[PDB]
Amino acid sequence: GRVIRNQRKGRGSIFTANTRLNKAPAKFRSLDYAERHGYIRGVVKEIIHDPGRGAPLARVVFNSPYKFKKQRETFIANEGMYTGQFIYAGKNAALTVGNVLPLGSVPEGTVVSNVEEKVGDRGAIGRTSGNYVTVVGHNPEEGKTRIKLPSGAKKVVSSSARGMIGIVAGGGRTDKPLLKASRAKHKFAVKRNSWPKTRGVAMNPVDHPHGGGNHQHIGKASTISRYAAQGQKAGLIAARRTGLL
RNA sequence: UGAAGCCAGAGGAAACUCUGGUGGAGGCUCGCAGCGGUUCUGACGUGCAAAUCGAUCGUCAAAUCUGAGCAUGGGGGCGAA
RNA sequence: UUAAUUGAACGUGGGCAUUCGAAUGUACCAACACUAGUGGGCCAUUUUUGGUAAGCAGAACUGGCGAUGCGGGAUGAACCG
RNA sequence: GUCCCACCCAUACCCCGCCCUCAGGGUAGAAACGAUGCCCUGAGGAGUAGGCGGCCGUGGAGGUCAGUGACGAAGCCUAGGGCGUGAGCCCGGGUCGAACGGCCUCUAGUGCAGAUCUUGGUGGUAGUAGCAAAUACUUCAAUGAGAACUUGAAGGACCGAAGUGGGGAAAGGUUCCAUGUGAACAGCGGUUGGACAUGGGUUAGUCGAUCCUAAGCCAUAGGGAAGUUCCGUUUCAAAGGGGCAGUGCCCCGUGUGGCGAAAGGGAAGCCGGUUAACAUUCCGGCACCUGGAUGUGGGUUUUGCGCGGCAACGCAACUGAACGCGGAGACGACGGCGGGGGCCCCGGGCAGAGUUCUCUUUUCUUCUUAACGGUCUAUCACCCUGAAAACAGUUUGUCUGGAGAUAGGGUUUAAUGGCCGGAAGAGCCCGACACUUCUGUCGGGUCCGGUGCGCUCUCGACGUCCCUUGAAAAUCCGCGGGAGGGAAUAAUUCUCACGCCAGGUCGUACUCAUAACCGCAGCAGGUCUCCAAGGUGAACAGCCUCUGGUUGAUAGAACAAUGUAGAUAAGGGAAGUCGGCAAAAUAGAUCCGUAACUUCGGGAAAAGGAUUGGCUCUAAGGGUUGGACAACCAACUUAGAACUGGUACGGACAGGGGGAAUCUGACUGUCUAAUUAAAACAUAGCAUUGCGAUGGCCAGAAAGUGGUGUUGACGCAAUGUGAUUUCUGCCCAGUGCUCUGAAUGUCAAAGUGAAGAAAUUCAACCAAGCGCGGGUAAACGGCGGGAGUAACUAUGACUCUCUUAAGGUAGCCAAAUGCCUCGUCAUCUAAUUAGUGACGCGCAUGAAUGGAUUAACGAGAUUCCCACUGUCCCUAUCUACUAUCUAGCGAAACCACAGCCAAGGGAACGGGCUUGGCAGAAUCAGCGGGGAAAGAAGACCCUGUUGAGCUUGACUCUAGUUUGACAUUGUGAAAAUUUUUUUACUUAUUCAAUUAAGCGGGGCUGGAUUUUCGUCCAACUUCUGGUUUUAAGGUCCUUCGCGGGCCGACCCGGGUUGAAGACAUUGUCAGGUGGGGAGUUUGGCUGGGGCGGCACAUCUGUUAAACCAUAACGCAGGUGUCCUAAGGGGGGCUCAUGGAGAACAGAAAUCUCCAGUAGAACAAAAGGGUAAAAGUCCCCUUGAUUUUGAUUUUCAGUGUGAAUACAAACCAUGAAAGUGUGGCCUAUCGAUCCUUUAGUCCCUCGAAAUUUGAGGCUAGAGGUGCCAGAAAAGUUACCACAGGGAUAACUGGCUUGUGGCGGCCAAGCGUUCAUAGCGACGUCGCUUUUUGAUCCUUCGAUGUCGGCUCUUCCUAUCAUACCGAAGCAGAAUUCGGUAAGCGUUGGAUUGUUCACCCACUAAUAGGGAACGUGAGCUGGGUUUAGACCGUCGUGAGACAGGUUAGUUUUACCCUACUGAUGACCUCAUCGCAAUGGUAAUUGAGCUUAGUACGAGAGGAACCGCUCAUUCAGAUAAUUGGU
Ligand SMILES: C[C@@H]1C[C@@H]([C@H](O)CC2CC(=O)NC(=O)C2)C(=O)[C@@H](C)C1
Ligand SMILES: [Mg+2]
Ligand SMILES: [Mg+2]
Ligand SMILES: [Mg+2]
Ligand SMILES: [Mg+2]
Ligand SMILES: [Mg+2]
Ligand SMILES: [Mg+2]
Ligand SMILES: [Mg+2]
Ligand SMILES: [Mg+2]
Ligand SMILES: [Mg+2]
Ligand SMILES: [Mg+2]
Ligand SMILES: [Mg+2]
Ligand SMILES: [Mg+2]
Ligand SMILES: [Mg+2]
Ligand SMILES: [Mg+2]
Ligand SMILES: [Mg+2]
Ligand SMILES: [Mg+2]
Ligand SMILES: [Mg+2]
Ligand SMILES: [Mg+2]
Ligand SMILES: [Mg+2]
Ligand SMILES: [Mg+2]
Ligand SMILES: [Mg+2]
Ligand SMILES: [Mg+2]
Ligand SMILES: [Mg+2]
Ligand SMILES: [Mg+2]
Ligand SMILES: [Mg+2]
Ligand SMILES: [Mg+2]
Ligand SMILES: [Mg+2]
Ligand SMILES: [Mg+2]
Ligand SMILES: [Mg+2]
Ligand SMILES: [Mg+2]
Ligand SMILES: [Mg+2]
Ligand SMILES: [Mg+2]
Ligand SMILES: [Mg+2]
Ligand SMILES: [Mg+2]
Ligand SMILES: [Mg+2]
Ligand SMILES: [Mg+2]
Ligand SMILES: [Mg+2]
Ligand SMILES: [Mg+2]
Ligand SMILES: [Mg+2]
Ligand SMILES: [Mg+2]
Ligand SMILES: [Mg+2]
Ligand SMILES: [Mg+2]
Ligand SMILES: [Mg+2]
Ligand SMILES: [Mg+2]
Ligand SMILES: [Mg+2]
Ligand SMILES: [Mg+2]
Ligand SMILES: [Mg+2]
Ligand SMILES: [Mg+2]
Ligand SMILES: [Mg+2]
Ligand SMILES: [Mg+2]
Ligand SMILES: [Mg+2]
Ligand SMILES: [Mg+2]
Ligand SMILES: [Mg+2]
Ligand SMILES: [Mg+2]
Ligand SMILES: [Mg+2]
Ligand SMILES: [Mg+2]
Ligand SMILES: [Mg+2]
Ligand SMILES: [Mg+2]
Ligand SMILES: [Mg+2]
Ligand SMILES: [Mg+2]
Ligand SMILES: [Mg+2]
Ligand SMILES: [Mg+2]
Ligand SMILES: [Mg+2]
Ligand SMILES: [Mg+2]
Ligand SMILES: [Mg+2]
Ligand SMILES: [Mg+2]
Ligand SMILES: [Mg+2]
Ligand SMILES: [Mg+2]
Ligand SMILES: [Mg+2]
Ligand SMILES: [Mg+2]
Ligand SMILES: [Mg+2]
Ligand SMILES: [Mg+2]
Ligand SMILES: [Mg+2]
Ligand SMILES: [Mg+2]
Ligand SMILES: [Mg+2]
Ligand SMILES: [Mg+2]
Ligand SMILES: [Mg+2]
Ligand SMILES: [Mg+2]
Ligand SMILES: [Mg+2]
Ligand SMILES: [Mg+2]
Ligand SMILES: [Mg+2]
Ligand SMILES: [Mg+2]
Ligand SMILES: [Mg+2]
Ligand SMILES: [Mg+2]
Ligand SMILES: [Mg+2]
Ligand SMILES: [Mg+2]
Ligand SMILES: [Mg+2]
Ligand SMILES: [Mg+2]
Ligand SMILES: [Mg+2]
Ligand SMILES: [Mg+2]
Ligand SMILES: [Mg+2]
Ligand SMILES: [Mg+2]
Ligand SMILES: [Mg+2]
Repeated sequence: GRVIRNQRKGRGSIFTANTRLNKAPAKFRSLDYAERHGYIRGVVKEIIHDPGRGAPLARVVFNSPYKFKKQRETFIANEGMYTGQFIYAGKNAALTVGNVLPLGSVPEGTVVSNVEEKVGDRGAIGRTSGNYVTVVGHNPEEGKTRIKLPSGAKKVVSSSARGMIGIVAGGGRTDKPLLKASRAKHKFAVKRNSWPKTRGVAMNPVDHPHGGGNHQHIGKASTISRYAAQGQKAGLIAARRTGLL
């Protein structure tokens, strides 16, 4: 046969992300002396919409402690933030919504967002609309914190990893039906070229593992081994189980 | 054609319910150009034309149409298939 | 080989002559080398198998057409001369 | 039928002549000869494939002819001649002008009729097809040889502003303009031209490019790659940019390139005039921007950098360094509203033109004001006073207001607004005179209002939509900051006015299309955009007109058929047809009325009605200024009423047919460009799967490489189903996926141990995988039989049994899924294989391979009803353009030669042959029977040791991935020098962050800590949308300076900071996985192939026709084994059976006698053979051994298998003769290579020797059953090539089982009676309208069903004519004879042939003509490609299973036919008639007659009239149509 559709996606050139309207990426400011021992204060100048994301962004302005300049930086806004709010980031920052604190200085049971797996990786976990990370417990003997991820998985990260108190803004987005092929089309038009999807079972054998036959059907099981050879993975890859839950 | 929102009046004990306006929403509707190409299985079929012409027809505020610049190159691309 | 110079096989020396042991013909002496084309066949008298039968399918002997004209069967690849 | 005479003629026979071939003789003291000759004799003569011999011809080479030739070589033409059997040679005549030939050898690119041969040229067709879309031209004159398509004037028309107009972008390139023109081109002409020839033509500081960046591309640093080069665009880089006087000295630095838009961003030009061709470009006037210099005036300043206002802010200036902050550039779509420019519209006035029988103070035209410099206003908004409920202000739209509204007073962004300048001096319009041209002069004027849901552009404030929020950069400006500098006698802002200089380079013409672009072209196609008048009208709808532009497309004459386009038709109204295909009908606006169903939104324009013109009126709906008023303006909309008319009025144009249902998809949307627009795809909704970044999915040869990702589970990635409602059942055995392994199995390389001299071997251990075990079906998928049973019968709630992983649950159904099947019942109709509603043991329905139901929607499929109609009964008529004739111009396909038939034979359907019929020049218009007409080396089928696409558990591999080992790979500790395990370290390696900014240790400050002095933690910043920078100061020096050092700001270590860490990673091997990918294969025979079978290696009998040989998918069978005896020898005996007899005992037990030719046995099929044996029992043995030869059968006299007779050993047996080299004989089986064994006291390892190891020679075994021996799965309905009529599917040909039809006999039936009418059991035929059988023709194609239309033929006669017979009284009916003259229907269902009904009828007979008839139609079916379902398959896919959508080409050629002319015999009129054609048909009323006949019922016919059905010819008084 020929190269199937999911194989062509890795080359790009029509499958790359559309990012003309996307300005500077959403991430914390680089860890520095001010945040490691103390705190620094910033002002939420304005809350903006970032195409293809679904959660609003907030541009916060800080003061450079060395150069007499204002460092612009785009965070991910939480439910409650507003323009003119003062944002405090550091070890000694107060525990309020929108403040950026190390996870080791935050009590168990809290709710944080934009958690970083590694110290300095400026934001990795809990960044979509209604998602958040819960601090399960501490372990100060070696400086490690046990968190719970939006997927329901527990994980242990460094107690020096940062995070923003609260819940990401825009929650409940996926609770409204799109109702229209347009609404799906406009949703993906600013993200990438992945809509619509033709069904593989409706293709020809040259095009897909499912194609062909005098009836539209899958000849073999839709469950595909974990180590299939890059062109066989056209189903439920490495399914521990199938069927209705 | 007439969705939210808004104005006035009426009925009821209340819950609330009616009437007349205003408003101008919708991958709404008739329909011209554009776009397409259902039927006549019409014309032509050494044609005007290596796919056109006539009537009839589908859509017509949008998943509509479109120019230029750019990208994807052959067991490769691209495909609402 | 035999009981055996008894046999078996092959011979020397003699005898039988061209009537040398039926007819007819010899208008086919024998051997060798190298090589071509061919390796779809078909028809008929007689015999004969399968089949209801076939201008059907398959065999035996012989003769023909293929490769072949000529006179006859008006006409015809095979019939008659 | 037979007999007898004579005669005719074949290439045969006889004689003779001649040619050639073959054979046999003669020919030298040569007077003797192309001796390769001559003379004599005899016989013979066909020929494809093929073989051989001799000769002829062509281009060249050597020799020779003392060769020919300008007094004419070669070539060419020549119904002139000679020679040869022939290929050929020679000569004469004509043309021509320079070379050529014979003979002997040598040599070769050496001989053409074909190859759908190649190249070039030329025909018939043929003066033929044709030059027919876009409404259309006519008169006069000039030019000219010539005028329909040149020009001027006049008339008539068209485009009708989304144009046939005026400009451009792309593209083209001189097509632009003038002058001239022979040919060619402009498919007719041409004086004309986008043609040809010669010249000319494009002027920019202001337009565009140039500048910026976007998507993206390419350098640099680096890293890969054998390399061409790939990645990389800010990285793991010592990257750059400015100041002061070719160098010196300073300051900053986070970061350091280019290309990429003539539509994006952007400094700045307008008006008038001017050329044959340019204009925002030239000329005149009047401006603007940028850059650089620099003067005057003005402004500021003698305590140095302006004043005014409460404020919003203002003014002509009014310092401002580094650094920083902000704005502009800079942004979506849509809606109504308001302002402005332009256009349109309505008045009045000044001028001009048109009309003027009459009328119209009338109809039409001009009445203009640019950039730029000011000045005065224009929405929002903001400021001051003040403080609101009785809430107020306020928009078309409901927003604002104690966060300050109303009100009053102000500030300000915004001009395409008014006024002034520009500027009337311009332009324009009139009138009067100049003039030879130069085109000259003069005068007057160039005005004032209104209206609007008007159109277009633009601006502004609001509003709506988004899980959609709708570019960036160059560049410019403002502010914060306060560096430096700056006068009191002159400096200074050169953000004020004026003054000075300069603005480089390239493009610039023209078309922008029914003739300048692309399509082979001057092609009805395609190609981006701006401006957009009047009327009607809702309207850039259609129709007509103005400005502007065309009048270009071969023309003239007639008006035949058939056409194409436009139409109309009486009565009926789908009866036509597969089907209402096509057409008709409805249609605007206002008022009324509107159902089921429903997701409550719709359906809905449901359905269905009424009105509509003109004229005269009336009323309502406003604005402005002055206090329920008065006066002056305004243009549209609505409503009411009289009158009126041939009751007509959306009068043209424009403009929905509707309803009741079924199947299917929810809807909007999309695709097979050029046969399928769909039920297919998509979609929202639902569900499942993977993944927490050292990750998931994917790319790359590799990479310090990349996409998702400027991403982080409400995300990305992979799938299935397909809105809503209601549900989504059971099964984990099979195949997949997944999880754990404690586990015992299998188990690679490396490593370990043992043996050995070593190579090497062996053993243990042994990762992943497999195996084992669990889960998983919204994973792939699957979801049963048999029997009995209820008080009529029937059925089976119930029971029994086999069996599965589970046995189909809820639902649904002859459904797009049901064969039987046209299922059964009901409804629909007169009639229904159609539709609908039910039923259900459902071949083969069924639940996200989704089940059921669904409102709305559908160029989807289907049925019915109403309306409507030429679909039809049944045709007719009209118009335009063709066809037709003419002038001009002028092809192509096709073509062996050609063109009359009947029959015969023939390769089985002839134009040619044979026998007949016949047959008379040359033609024109039609036509579609034939030329098995043309188009294409059949696309169906088969063959090929020909492919390709796709699939998979085919064979062989492979990228990738997983696991193990070794290297990278280092340093310690702990237990059990080194083993395995754990643990620790950083420097290798890896990852991340950052402008490498603050790390580790200590000190200082504080508190609880034991207060051990000596322990742990902190150490500036948290009511607010402000600011933070170019250090203040302390101390020491100093030129006494915002000068210099240290501190301010603790010391030390130079590890930038974290994570991971000898594990990842990387390199090399090894095991697994791996249709993701690659290569290849997928036997043969065969009454076509596939399925079936094995007739593929072999044996017996028969076919087989008396030696042997001999075929078929002929007949009846067999083999792939079995046996230490069932082999070998010897001896004794006789078997199967029958009779008779003996206790249990009998039909069968064992014993005895007699008879018993084999009727038994001999392993196994059958056939031979055998009796003191070849059978049976007993005794002894291994001849079933060794050595090679000869022979036989199949046969090539090869192999294999098998067999025969000897010879030489060693044996066995017997007293011996003898016999024994497997089985009584005919079947019982296997090469090369490789491996292994036995033997060879053997040979070799090639520098020498020994021992292992290896290789040799002779003989076996391991096996090829496709058996003389390849290692091998499918599908193609997406398909391809070489071929085949060696071979199927359709016609024809032979045959006739089968189908159909007809005879003979006579058992019976018929009241009795074989034969009125039938006729069983038998039996003989005929036809080719059924289907078979066969495979002769056609595979470089004969268009393959039916229907429609039309002609003709047959008889085996349904009706009609005339007759015979009857179980014929009449009537009706049945059988038969002549006879094919003449008829044999309209419909429902089905594509149907057929069938089955309704109805009429004299009757509703059967057939043929290539299953008549596709250059006659249609395309319903069949019969490609799309799609759905059921069953089957793991899958790709298959299905004479069911559905839906799917391009039907060419006549002008010859003949045939239909008509029409026509030469010759002088012209003409009037006639004859050979021959050819021939045409009529049937029924009903009255009378006969209620009569004959007959017991009633019933019930005729002949004659004679009167009409009507079908058919035929003609006609236009009447009616109807046109
Ligand atoms: C089947 C097995 C193998 C066979 C033999 O090795 C086959 C060879 C044949 C030869 O021609 N070359 C081929 O490549 C393989 C042998 O004879 C059999 C007994 C046993
Ligand atoms: Mg498909
Ligand atoms: Mg595949
Ligand atoms: Mg399909
Ligand atoms: Mg349209
Ligand atoms: Mg069309
Ligand atoms: Mg057509
Ligand atoms: Mg034609
Ligand atoms: Mg575009
Ligand atoms: Mg041979
Ligand atoms: Mg032959
Ligand atoms: Mg002969
Ligand atoms: Mg002789
Ligand atoms: Mg001559
Ligand atoms: Mg000369
Ligand atoms: Mg040659
Ligand atoms: Mg030649
Ligand atoms: Mg030739
Ligand atoms: Mg030829
Ligand atoms: Mg003509
Ligand atoms: Mg034409
Ligand atoms: Mg327009
Ligand atoms: Mg234009
Ligand atoms: Mg010109
Ligand atoms: Mg011409
Ligand atoms: Mg001419
Ligand atoms: Mg590069
Ligand atoms: Mg550039
Ligand atoms: Mg540009
Ligand atoms: Mg011009
Ligand atoms: Mg000028
Ligand atoms: Mg001042
Ligand atoms: Mg901006
Ligand atoms: Mg823009
Ligand atoms: Mg002015
Ligand atoms: Mg200007
Ligand atoms: Mg202005
Ligand atoms: Mg517009
Ligand atoms: Mg120009
Ligand atoms: Mg121009
Ligand atoms: Mg131009
Ligand atoms: Mg134009
Ligand atoms: Mg062209
Ligand atoms: Mg071309
Ligand atoms: Mg109007
Ligand atoms: Mg109009
Ligand atoms: Mg024309
Ligand atoms: Mg009919
Ligand atoms: Mg198509
Ligand atoms: Mg179509
Ligand atoms: Mg679908
Ligand atoms: Mg091993
Ligand atoms: Mg294991
Ligand atoms: Mg199913
Ligand atoms: Mg004939
Ligand atoms: Mg012929
Ligand atoms: Mg002849
Ligand atoms: Mg003849
Ligand atoms: Mg014909
Ligand atoms: Mg014709
Ligand atoms: Mg043909
Ligand atoms: Mg062929
Ligand atoms: Mg073969
Ligand atoms: Mg192949
Ligand atoms: Mg395999
Ligand atoms: Mg750092
Ligand atoms: Mg393959
Ligand atoms: Mg075969
Ligand atoms: Mg055979
Ligand atoms: Mg014999
Ligand atoms: Mg014996
Ligand atoms: Mg032999
Ligand atoms: Mg012996
Ligand atoms: Mg024996
Ligand atoms: Mg062997
Ligand atoms: Mg063989
Ligand atoms: Mg095929
Ligand atoms: Mg097939
Ligand atoms: Mg057949
Ligand atoms: Mg018969
Ligand atoms: Mg045949
Ligand atoms: Mg044949
Ligand atoms: Mg054929
Ligand atoms: Mg042919
Ligand atoms: Mg034909
Ligand atoms: Mg007869
Ligand atoms: Mg027939
Ligand atoms: Mg025909
Ligand atoms: Mg099909
Ligand atoms: Mg299946
Ligand atoms: Mg089929
Ligand atoms: Mg006659
Ligand atoms: Mg008539
Ligand atoms: Mg009349």
